[PDB]
Amino acid sequence: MKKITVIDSHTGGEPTRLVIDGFPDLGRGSMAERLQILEREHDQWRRACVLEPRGSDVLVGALLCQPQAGDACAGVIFFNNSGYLGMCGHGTIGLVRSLYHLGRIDQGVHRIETPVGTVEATLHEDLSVSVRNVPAYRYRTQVMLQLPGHGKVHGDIAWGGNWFFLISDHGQRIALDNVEALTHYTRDVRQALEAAGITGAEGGVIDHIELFADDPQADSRNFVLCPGKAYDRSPCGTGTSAKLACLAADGKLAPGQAWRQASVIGSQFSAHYEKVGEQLIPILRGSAHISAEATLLLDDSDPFVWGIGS
Amino acid sequence: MKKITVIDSHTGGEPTRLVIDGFPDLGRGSMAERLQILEREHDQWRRACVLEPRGSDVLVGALLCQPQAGDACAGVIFFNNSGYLGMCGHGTIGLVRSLYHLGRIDQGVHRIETPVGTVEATLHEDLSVSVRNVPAYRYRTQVMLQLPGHGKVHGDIAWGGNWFFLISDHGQRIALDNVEALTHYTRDVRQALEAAGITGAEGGVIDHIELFADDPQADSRNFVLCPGKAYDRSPCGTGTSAKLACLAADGKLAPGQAWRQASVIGSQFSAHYEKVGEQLIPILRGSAHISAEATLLLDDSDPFVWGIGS
Ligand SMILES: O=C(O)[C@@H]1C[C@@H](O)CN1
Ligand SMILES: O=C(O)[C@@H]1C[C@@H](O)CN1
Ligand code: NA
Ligand code: NA
Repeated sequence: MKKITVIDSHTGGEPTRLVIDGFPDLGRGSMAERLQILEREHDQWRRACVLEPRGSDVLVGALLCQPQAGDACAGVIFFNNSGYLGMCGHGTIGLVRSLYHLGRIDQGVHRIETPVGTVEATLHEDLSVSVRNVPAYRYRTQVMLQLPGHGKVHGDIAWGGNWFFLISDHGQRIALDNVEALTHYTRDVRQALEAAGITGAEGGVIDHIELFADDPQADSRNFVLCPGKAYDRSPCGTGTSAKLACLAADGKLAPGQAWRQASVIGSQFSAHYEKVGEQLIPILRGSAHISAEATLLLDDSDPFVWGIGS
Repeated sequence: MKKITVIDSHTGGEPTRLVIDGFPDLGRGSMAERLQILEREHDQWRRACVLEPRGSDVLVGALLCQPQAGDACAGVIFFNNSGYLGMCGHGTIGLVRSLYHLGRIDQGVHRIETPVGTVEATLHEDLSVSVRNVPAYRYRTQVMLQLPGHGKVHGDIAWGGNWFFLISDHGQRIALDNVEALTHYTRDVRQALEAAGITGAEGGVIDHIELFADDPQADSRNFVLCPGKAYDRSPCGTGTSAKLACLAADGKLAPGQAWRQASVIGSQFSAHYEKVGEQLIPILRGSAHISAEATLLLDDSDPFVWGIGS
């Protein structure tokens, strides 16, 4: 009956469902203001779009919006199985590659509005996309955490467009064949954070957990638990952004130096940061590929028209 | 680049991806013969169609085929994240509802060829579908199984279009909020069957495990572990077929008597059986709803064009 028109893509294995038509009107405010309206009045639509049966727990959605600023090519709101994101590095790369597929933009530099500020994406001749993210920073370093299964760990708390807890001394094996244990470990970590009342700046909920390890073919490999407990198949743009701020603050990466980040499934991003005054600006480069052109159909007779689950 | 045209639907929450164009030609043999060719020569296409990133571990695929018999409206081969199915009740309901969506059939009686025999589907005025399945039977009864860490259990081995092990005395709580434990439990059951060399007839691999429990609004509620370790969101057509055979053999359900089966997520099928000779014929009725019209796009520059995973 009701139709939602989408372009599905993935960035290093992590899917983006770009909604290009069919969602409710959210007005003409900022992306942040539109997010509030989307969540308050139309959250069932998020659930229809990305939850089973028409989506999956893994899926991240991106609502295409007309931006406020005249020099912006687009605005976007990102969401997942549990709620709403801030920025989304993999999804921005997906958005830009999808706009190109639609013939709406060409190669070159594009400004994209998001609920956490405007980012600048460059669509290259090889169709990869560089994202100049919002500023990233470390809020707290080596925060101690007691994990009943494993004992103490230390993690950094940092902002890369979403809030992250970053751990290196976890002692877990990071590989696709181990995502079940990795998922349980990171869930135990988030539980420990909540118990100890640990947050980011201004009580920011730390809803992403990332583990880092050495890799024979990159600078690092990671595992990232997302807010709704799915893992990120990509190297995580905002998560890697947070990582750059931590490396920089520890004296381990200077402006302009390349950092290659592999994901739990082996996909890679390249990144570096620039300094503009006091601010650290992460720049991520990766590729998205188109997965499908789809029209979701919302049957009013379907008991699960607005999604399965709690 | 390459395109696969599909109709996505779901039956009681269990998704079916009906491929209506784009797969390789499999010749003009029986559905069983075409299955052999699909698997040996083109298994990468199953993977692109149903695995991440373009699919999901939950997804069951159905390749629409031209049938051999002039009185048949269609042939089908069903597949999932691990390999190939025999019959598929939820998928047959999805197929028939999808054919109606495409305007290719109207209400009435339709014969569908599958790798395990021809089934008869009736599309009703309310758009629900009754499936007269292939004959079902119980092979062995109350087979004792030792479960390390759980206890010992007893199960029936029965054929309902696929091979099932059916357990009542498992002591597990069947509900959507417990699928993690239920998945681990049923995985342990399959491991135990393999350890003991327990099979169906002619060494048939028992690749579906189902647990049954009482339900305040149905005759029973089940949890079904499918061959690739995902659970069936639906009451499971072939699994419920096998259940009818066991109930009949135990003197607990007579021909023509209704049996209401609820799934782990609360969706329901009604079923009964008829007798033709020694043969027990399961008849399942349920509804599918269309989820999406999609064109999957297979980019040759995509490293995961043929799917992620082992
Ligand atoms: O690439 C990113 O930034 C996002 C964050 C995750 O929630 C999903 N991937
Ligand atoms: O309904 C059925 O018969 C099938 C069996 C499972 O593999 C998936 N659903
Ligand atoms: Na390395
Ligand atoms: Na009951």
